[PDB]
Amino acid sequence: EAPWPPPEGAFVGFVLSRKEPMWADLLALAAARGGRVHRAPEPYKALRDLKEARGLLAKDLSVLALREGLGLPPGDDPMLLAYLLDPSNTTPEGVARRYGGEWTEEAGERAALSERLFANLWGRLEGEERLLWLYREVERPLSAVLAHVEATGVRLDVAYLRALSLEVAEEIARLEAEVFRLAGHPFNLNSRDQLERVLFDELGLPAIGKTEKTGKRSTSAAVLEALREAHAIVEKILQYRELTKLKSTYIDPLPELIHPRTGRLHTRFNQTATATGRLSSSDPNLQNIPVRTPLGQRIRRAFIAEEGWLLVALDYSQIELRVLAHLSGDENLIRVFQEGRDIHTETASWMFGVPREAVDPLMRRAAKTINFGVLYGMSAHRLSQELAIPFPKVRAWIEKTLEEGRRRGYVETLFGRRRYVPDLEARVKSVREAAERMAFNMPVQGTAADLMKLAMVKLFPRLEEMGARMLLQVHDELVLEAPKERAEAVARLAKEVMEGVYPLAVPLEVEVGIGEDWLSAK
DNA sequence: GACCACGGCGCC
DNA sequence: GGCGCCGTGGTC
Ligand SMILES: Nc1nc(O)c([C@H]2C[C@H](O)[C@@H](COP(=O)(O)OP(=O)(O)OP(=O)(O)O)O2)cc1N(O)O
Ligand SMILES: [Mg+2]
Ligand SMILES: [Mg+2]
Repeated sequence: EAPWPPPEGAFVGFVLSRKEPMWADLLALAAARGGRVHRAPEPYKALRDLKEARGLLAKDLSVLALREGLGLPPGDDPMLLAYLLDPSNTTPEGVARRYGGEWTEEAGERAALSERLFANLWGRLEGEERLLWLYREVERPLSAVLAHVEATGVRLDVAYLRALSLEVAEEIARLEAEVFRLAGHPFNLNSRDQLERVLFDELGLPAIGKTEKTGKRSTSAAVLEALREAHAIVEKILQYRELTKLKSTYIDPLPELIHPRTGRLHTRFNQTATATGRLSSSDPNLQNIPVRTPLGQRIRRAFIAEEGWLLVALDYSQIELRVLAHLSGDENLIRVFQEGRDIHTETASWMFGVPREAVDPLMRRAAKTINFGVLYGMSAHRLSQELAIPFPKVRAWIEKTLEEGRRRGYVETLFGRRRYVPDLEARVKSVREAAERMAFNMPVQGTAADLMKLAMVKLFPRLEEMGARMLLQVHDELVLEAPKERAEAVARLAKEVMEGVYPLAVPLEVEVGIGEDWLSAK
């Protein structure tokens, strides 16, 4: 136990008042390096002395430092080491629980824990050349990028959504008071259980499905879809569900999350939260903003650009199909993208009996579910009742992947990111085949996730040069903010960085759009 | 108050 | 296939 400050290169531990770094109060700050722990008398002032956030959850402390106008980049983070060893290492509780430590709530102990866990995990990673490359060239630099992204935030049209809330509210009351009419009485329409009784016991409607854990009669949209004119109350419920979902999740909560000092909405990009290597967004999740329905697009317009700036949206086209062509090597699927063909449009045109010309974007979005559904083990049964109906060596790669997965316990992406799928030899078929679907999907979704992470690493410092910002990542999409006078060049540059991030056997192409709001930018 | 399981559902 | 957040119903 030594006096503050710590020497250069120590591991940091910190305690927040809450999980969100942009809203957190730094309750404590400590450091550790070689037999001693440096606890800070005043955590906020002690931030100015660190050159780097090195330790567990490094990005979170860096985001809080950017909130205070401090350039404190995140460095080594044992969480990132463990996540690359096994993507089920998602929390500091589990990592310490598994590699020799205990995740307490004292800054000093967290600094010493970060020191012990780094030495241990870094030891496990010796000889893992491809995972060390993913750590040095992707994940660790990415944590720095995501640090500035989270601290930047996005502009939100608050007064607009407040006005939209009143309009959506009264349209809800209409659908409700109606549902109560056909029901003959009032009840909590939000109550999943009360609805079941009204539908299947009082109205005697046929129960088409059962819930997973409690065996109750389901009221999901898919079930009600088959009842939407066996009775009229069903159609109103679906429209009621859609409205309350968007109002309670987006319209009302988001306006209340504008940050005092920045005046913008801030999310968190979790780097060790998925089994495939994707990022996740939380508090709030900005990777699930509505876009499907008209009302959803109304909400999407609330995401606007700063005055004098324009949003730039970039999105890889048919990304996982292009990745699939490279992973399998299918000459056909490879040649498909060499002719500039679009599978989502070709599938969407059989679905709706419409030529490729008049294929709207709502029926091609439906083709993605079909194409990617069919691709990853979709049963012939479920395909029937949603689109309303009664590539040779892809399979070769699937089996090669599953066989190798069974032999070594893990599948891997193009760059070597691993996911462990132990149930590939389970004796219960359903458990085995579910694991199989998880298994051969990971290399396709993870490679696409790798390319995107790697693109962000290469693009971000270029954006700093041009005075542009990186606002959001949506799996295979980037939302940037650039000054109006530079938006066009920024769009052309980012388009170029993303398409040539890591050449594949098929060209990567990116659709790009510019607009004052998120909807006009796509 | 907190946390939880569940059904349900928004997006990729 | 991969996520996170919703209200409800529930416990502590
Ligand atoms: N149901 C889905 N299932 C998936 O697995 C994806 C994965 C695979 C896909 O390539 C990737 C990015 O999604 P998207 O950008 O929306 O789809 P794509 O990149 O292939 O086609 P794009 O219109 O941009 O040319 O997420 C998406 C959907 N959407 O329903 O969406
Ligand atoms: Mg795409
Ligand atoms: Mg996309």
